[PDB]
Amino acid sequence: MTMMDMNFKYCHKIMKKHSKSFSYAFDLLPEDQRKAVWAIYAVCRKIDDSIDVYGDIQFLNQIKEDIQSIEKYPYEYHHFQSDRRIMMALQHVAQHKNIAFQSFYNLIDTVYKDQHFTMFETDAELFGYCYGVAGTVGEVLTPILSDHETHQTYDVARRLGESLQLINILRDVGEDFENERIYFSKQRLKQYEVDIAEVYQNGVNNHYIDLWEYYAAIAEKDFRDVMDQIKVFSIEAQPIIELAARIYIEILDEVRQANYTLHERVFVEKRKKAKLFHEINSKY
Ligand SMILES: O=P(O)(O)[C@@H](CCCc1cccc(Oc2ccccc2Cc2ccccc2)c1)S(=O)(=O)O
Ligand SMILES: [Mg+2]
Repeated sequence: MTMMDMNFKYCHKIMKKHSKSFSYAFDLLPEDQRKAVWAIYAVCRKIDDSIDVYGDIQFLNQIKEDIQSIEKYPYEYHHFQSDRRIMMALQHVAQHKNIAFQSFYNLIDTVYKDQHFTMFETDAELFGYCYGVAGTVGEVLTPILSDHETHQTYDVARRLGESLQLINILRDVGEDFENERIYFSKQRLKQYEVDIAEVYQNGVNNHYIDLWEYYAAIAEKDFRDVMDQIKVFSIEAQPIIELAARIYIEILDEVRQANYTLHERVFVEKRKKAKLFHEINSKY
């Protein structure tokens, strides 16, 4: 094992620990591709979690400055300020692939802003946030997942990221509420006559179910559009992306089966992930 191998193994550890779904699917990529995906995942995870290290922006600004140094001087040796293992891996990736650095900056900007979180007035703001935290990641992954990137490749990867984030939101209503976060828009909450606090206390009702399903239908339509355009991705990535998306969308059914509970995090068991791999692997 080389030093650079050690860096990518650490990135792999982070991904496996935090997302059983995405690790399960993306670990099926060819070696060079899955290592790049691990490095991208680990950078994004570190960004996502940066505020709680100290309680402020300091680690986030370090990550940002590390990414900036890679962008400006990808073939120079850097003394990284944040997580060296991850940044060395990211830099290695940057040497071989055309990374959308502004997408990392858009994600960092979204994390900074989230410090002053106020509820989304409209769905447009909710979808802007989905772009910021997940559509951005889709854009970063695009050159890894395709041979010849076009605007469509980015569009589809963006829509995928946004669909996956909306599913995450739909899974985590209760937990987010405990953490003083509600992601459904004020406009829709008012239209559907839903008070998340009231529902967390008293259980589901038809108004809440209708609202949850309104958003679930959006995620499902997004998912279908991505599947319909899956051929933007390289032949090797196509089944992996399909698997990842299918495993993640199965979470919607898990929520329904658990009666839309606000009090546990539902999950797709490993054996069911394998069932989906079989179905997809057979298709290809
Ligand atoms: O904002 P937090 O912190 O609440 C939240 C942070 C997570 C935000 C998010 C949600 C969903 C999907 C995302 O990225 C993708 C976009 C397009 C395609 C694939 C992927 C998955 C992927 C990422 C990298 C490498 C491989 C796979 C990102 S959380 O902690 O994970 O829930
Ligand atoms: Mg969540």
